[PDB]
Amino acid sequence: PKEMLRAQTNVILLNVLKQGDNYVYGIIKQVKEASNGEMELNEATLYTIFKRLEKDGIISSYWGDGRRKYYRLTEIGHENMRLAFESWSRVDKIIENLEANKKS
Amino acid sequence: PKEMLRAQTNVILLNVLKQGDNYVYGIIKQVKEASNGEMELNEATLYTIFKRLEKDGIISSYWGGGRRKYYRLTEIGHENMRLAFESWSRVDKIIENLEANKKS
Ligand SMILES: COc1cccc2c1C(=O)c1c(O)c3c(c(O)c1C2=O)C[C@@](O)(C(C)=O)C[C@@H]3O[C@H]1C[C@H](N)[C@H](O)[C@H](C)O1
Repeated sequence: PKEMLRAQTNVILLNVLKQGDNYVYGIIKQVKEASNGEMELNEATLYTIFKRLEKDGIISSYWGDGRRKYYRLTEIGHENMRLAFESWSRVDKIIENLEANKKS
Repeated sequence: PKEMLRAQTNVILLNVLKQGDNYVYGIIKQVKEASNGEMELNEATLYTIFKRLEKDGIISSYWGGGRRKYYRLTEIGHENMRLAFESWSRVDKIIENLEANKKS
């Protein structure tokens, strides 16, 4: 489900930045390690995805020394991630009740 | 965030059918109870989603002391749920390794 890799990739990316600001080569690098080599994200997509988020104010960009472009999570970024994790937590619960309410 | 509520609703409906075949009013009830009244789905929304899923072969329908239309998860349905649940566990792990690679 190609809309789902979109989300999965977005989730992982968001988590990398919540760790701390980072640049694309560093981001692809960290992800490939944490996935023990199974996931190589492509620049075009990271550059592609990163445009949407800054467009929506979830992340912002800044140049740091040696000079590479760095990306950081904004507050609306931190907030929207919190709402995401919490809503999805309620979903976990709804589903768990369904399973439990099943056995009864 | 309406792209995420739609995604969440699809998970729940799919997980209801994974519990067992059911009709629309039956589904709304089970969801209302598992969410202690927080997620009250209306008919129209389920018909909308079920039309898409049936078109994509994820679910099918058949007739069941009153006559009800029942919906069922197809064989392809279960398989996508396994691939989905699995791809999503892989993501969880990746994120733990990112956090692990952080401290380490
Ligand atoms: C931090 O959580 C998130 C934060 C932002 C976006 C997301 C998620 C998220 O957790 C998430 C998912 O867990 C799943 C999906 C998803 O899109 C997201 C996000 O977008 C896709 C999925 O909806 C399917 C089958 O289509 C199910 C899958 O849930 C997993 C875990 C569920 N609790 C449940 O067990 C389900 C069966 O598989």
